[PDB]
Amino acid sequence: ETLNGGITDMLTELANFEKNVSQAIHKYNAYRKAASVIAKYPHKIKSGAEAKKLPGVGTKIAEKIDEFLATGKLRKLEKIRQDDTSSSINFLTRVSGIGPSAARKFVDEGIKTLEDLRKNEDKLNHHQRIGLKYFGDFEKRIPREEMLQMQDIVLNEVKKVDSEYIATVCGSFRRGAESSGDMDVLLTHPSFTSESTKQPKLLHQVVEQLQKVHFITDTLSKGETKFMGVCQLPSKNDEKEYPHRRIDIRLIPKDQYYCGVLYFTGSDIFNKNMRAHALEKGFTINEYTIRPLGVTGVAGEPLPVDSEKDIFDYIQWKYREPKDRSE
DNA sequence: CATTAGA
DNA sequence: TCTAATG
Ligand code: NA
Ligand code: NA
Repeated sequence: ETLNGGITDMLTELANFEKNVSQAIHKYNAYRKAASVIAKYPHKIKSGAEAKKLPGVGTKIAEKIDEFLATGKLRKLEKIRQDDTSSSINFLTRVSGIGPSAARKFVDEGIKTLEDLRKNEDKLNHHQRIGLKYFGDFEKRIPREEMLQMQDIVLNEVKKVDSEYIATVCGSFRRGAESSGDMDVLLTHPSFTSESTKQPKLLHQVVEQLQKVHFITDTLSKGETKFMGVCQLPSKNDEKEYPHRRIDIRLIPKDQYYCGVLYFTGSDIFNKNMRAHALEKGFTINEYTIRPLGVTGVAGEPLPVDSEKDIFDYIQWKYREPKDRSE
């Protein structure tokens, strides 16, 4: 956690560079299992060989550990951190819609900068176009203060369209967070569940509403279950407009909401830990269900859930308010 | 790990 | 169809 720091950090830098700049899934994959284990290791690694005794660590990485331990740096690291090509990939990548694949390509073509991106708006697809358009705003954190505003709006219309609609804003905003990155809304409806062959309009109806009134201003992607877009708060009485924020809505079979809701609310840890608990408690928990465990090794049988409570109950835990779903 | 664009 | 990018 801190005794192993630089090492895992150096090691993570390396991985990340392979995967992105190079097309080396493997090396990239090496660095991480490595960085995975060395971080688990309970003692101050004092040398290559020491590390080396580890699983997944070999000569490659050891050698790296020495140099790093020896001098507070790394050449390959100083070299990469320096390299424009590689620098470029890292950056181009920030653009929502641009991954590494594209980033490489853009680069090979000579698109390095934000501006170059503009001059060639044409090479970019719709997504990347919006991404490039809202680049600044995309990078800005969302104030809970605004979070509250947005949430207020979406609930309102939802209800308006159909009253049988259940929506929840999941994420850290759900967990009390002072700010959020983007907004996640989970949605379901009673008439849509595990079997009942869809009702795509169900999603659509609401997207429509939202735009109707001008909350949604762009659409990154719309499918019959998951809409991915851009939203914005009504720029009040002039002098101050809101930044364009990312928003995602997802339709869910009413019969899988809470787990899902459980799950998205997190935190990543609270999940795992809770998840790890249900195991002893004779169960299994995933993004959509909760199955009583059978002895034969495994087992099915989706238990019926009507609230976050049904879940907690099942594993005989304490209902944890989201506030404290911190871990 | 699942969904959507795209070509 | 496959392959990319988001979550
Ligand atoms: Na080894
Ligand atoms: Na990106």
